[PDB]
Formats: sequence, structure tokens, C-alpha cells
Amino acid sequence: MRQRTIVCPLIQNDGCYLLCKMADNRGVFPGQWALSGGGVEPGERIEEALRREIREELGEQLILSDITPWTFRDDIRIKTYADGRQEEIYMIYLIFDCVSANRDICINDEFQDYAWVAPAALALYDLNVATRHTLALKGLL
Repeated sequence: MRQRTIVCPLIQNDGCYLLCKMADNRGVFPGQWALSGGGVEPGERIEEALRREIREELGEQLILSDITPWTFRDDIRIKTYADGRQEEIYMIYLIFDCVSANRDICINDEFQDYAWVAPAALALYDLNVATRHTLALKGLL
């Protein structure tokens, strides 16, 4: 029963949403599509954590017009060990609406590809579970 808080940006430009394709040895299923995001370090505000993770994962050339808190949600993930023993990980997600003023992306090693996706197409991507739950809540699927 361990605990993680994740800050997640939902980045939009010109009506399209940014999705990133996870690198081939990341995730339980490799090469799923996802929102970027990460944890909040001791000593940092949640918006400071968000902006740092954007720069790290998507590069310094991406210019944000604004960032607004949207909503939160939670999930339990199970980690199953080699002998079938399990541990639960309790995740809280803090989701921000982000509008970017441009589309210049430089992905880091966590990702292998990215796309700017029309809302109608989002559901059809092989989204990871977290990303599907988030976009579903937003009414985009």
C-alpha cells in the first residue's frame, strides 16, 4: 500500500492533442501512447513540477500559452512479483489543461514518437490505461 502523485498535462494546439508513444522497453505493454507527466519532488509546487517535466520530456522549444488545473482522479495499480505475490500502488493524478502556442517538440528517451491528434481519433490510438481514463473523463473519447 504505497502512494504516488502524478502531474499530467493535457497539451492542445489548434484543436489537436499531443500524444507520445512510449519507448519499446517502457510500460507493461511497450509502445503504448500516453500523456507526458511525472512526480512532484519535495520542495516543489505542483505547477513547478509540471513545467519542469514538460521541458524535460518535450523540450525547451515548446512554448505554453497557459496552464490551468482541471481535475484530479485516482487509480490502484497492482505490481505482481516473480512468485505471484502482489503489491498495490495507489496513484493520484493531477490533470492540467495546457494550451501550447506552437508544436515544436523534442522528445526525450521515455518516448519513441509523438503525434498531434484530432479529438475524433484519440480513442483509436493504443492508449495506455492512465491516458484512456484521463481522456475519457475529459469527454474526448
